[PDB]
Amino acid sequence: SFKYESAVQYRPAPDSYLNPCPQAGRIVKETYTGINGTKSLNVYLPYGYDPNKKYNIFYLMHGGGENENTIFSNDVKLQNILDHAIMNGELEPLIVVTPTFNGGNCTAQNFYQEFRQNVIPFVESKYSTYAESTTPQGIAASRMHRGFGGFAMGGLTTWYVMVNCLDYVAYFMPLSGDYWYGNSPQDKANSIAEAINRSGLSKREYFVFAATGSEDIAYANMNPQIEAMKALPHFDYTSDFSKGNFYFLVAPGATHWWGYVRHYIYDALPYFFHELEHHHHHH
Ligand SMILES: COc1cc(/C=C/C(=O)O)ccc1O
Repeated sequence: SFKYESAVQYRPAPDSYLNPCPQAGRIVKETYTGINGTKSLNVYLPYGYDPNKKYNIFYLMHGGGENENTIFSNDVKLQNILDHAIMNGELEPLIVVTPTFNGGNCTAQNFYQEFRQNVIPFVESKYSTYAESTTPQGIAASRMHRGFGGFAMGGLTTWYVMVNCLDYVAYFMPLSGDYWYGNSPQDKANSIAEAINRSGLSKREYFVFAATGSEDIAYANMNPQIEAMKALPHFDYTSDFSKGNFYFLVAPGATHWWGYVRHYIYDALPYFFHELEHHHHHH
C-alpha cells in the first residue's frame, strides 16, 4: 500500500494504535557481553516472524536517563504502533532492536563501536536479517537493509553511527538530536560529507530522515545543521527516497517528549528499506 510522498507531513498514529494489537510481535530481552561489559537489549520480532525469511532491521536508541527497556515500556509503547502498522500493511515487517548506551565505558557518543563489534553480530547471528553471516563482510553486504535511529542523546548516537558506520548502515533516523562534532553547522555537515566521501557510496546508497517537533528544543541546533547539509551535493532533499535521500520532518506544536516522538517513527519508518530491496514492490 505504501507510496512515497515528496514532502510527507506529520501525522500521529491513530489513538487506537497506542493500545495492544492482537497480532503482537514478540519482544525478547537479551543479554550479551561486549567491549562495554555485560549489557542487555530488547529485540522486537514481527508477528509471524519466520527465521527462514529475511527481515529489515532497525536499531533504535533511547535518550538521556533512559535505558534499553524504555521504548517498549508503558511510557512509550512503540510496539503497539509497530504491531498495528505491520498488521494494517502500512509498514513491512521488520526487526526492531532497542539497545542502550549505558554501561561500562559506553556513552551516547561512543556507542557505535560496541554497535559494530558486539551488537550487530550478537543480534544478527540469532535472528534472520539480510546478513548471510556476521563477519564484517557479511554485515557490509547487507547494509541496504539495516537502519539506525534514536531520540535526543540517542539522536546524537545516530549521527555518530552514521559518520562511523556508513559501511554497515544505509538508513538513518535522528530524532530531536543534532550532531555534536564541530564548532559550526558547516563543520557538522562537512564531517558528514567527508564520511560519505571516504565510504565511496553513491547518493542512492544512504538516506537520512530526520525529525523533531516545532516546539522541541532540539530544533534549535538541528535546523541549522539540516540547512548546512541541504547545501551539500551529497544530499538531494525530498522524502521521496526513490528520487533523493534527505528529509527533515518538523511536527507542528510538538515538544520534547516520547509521546510525540513515537509518531515520528510511525511516519518515517515506512519510508525505509525500499531502495535496492529484494521484493518486487511499487512505491
Ligand atoms: C543531541 O542533541 C540534543 C540533545 C538533547 C538532550 C537533552 C537531554 O538529555 O535532556 C537536547 C537537544 C539536542 O539537540
